[PDB]
Amino acid sequence: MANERMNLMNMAKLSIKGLIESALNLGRTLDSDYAPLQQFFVVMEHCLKHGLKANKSFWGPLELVEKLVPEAAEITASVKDLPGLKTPVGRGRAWLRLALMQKKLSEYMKALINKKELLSEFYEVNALMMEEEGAIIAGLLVGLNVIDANFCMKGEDL
Repeated sequence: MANERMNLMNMAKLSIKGLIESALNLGRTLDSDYAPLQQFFVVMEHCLKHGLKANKSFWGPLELVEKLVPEAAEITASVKDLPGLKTPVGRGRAWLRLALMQKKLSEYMKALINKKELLSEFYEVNALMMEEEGAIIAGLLVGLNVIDANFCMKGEDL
């Protein structure tokens, strides 16, 4: 457990740094095809899934966000009650991508680890989010604020 926390963190730490790095060299905006980005979201998903008590999954902890940060109210309304997204996990994923497009990822995460009594209904006493590793990740997610992304196209528009 205490290790699975560092295995995840050190994972997240590398992904974040490898995304920002890969991103600066490219120079263009990202979509949902950029491999380094899909990686991040997956890892990211493993950190929020870890610790969760025994069904919404890592979605429940995120739903909370808009209650702490009213700014995350629009993206939370865009993902739920949507015909396509039927799974709580599916909604969570979509949310993270939407939040990442606002460069609000670290802001929302820092607000969740800053409220451990609220986050204790979703995570166990020693979950990554309930421990210091979750604080490290939230602080690192500040680097993704220099990454421009957009996962909203396929229909011409030109």
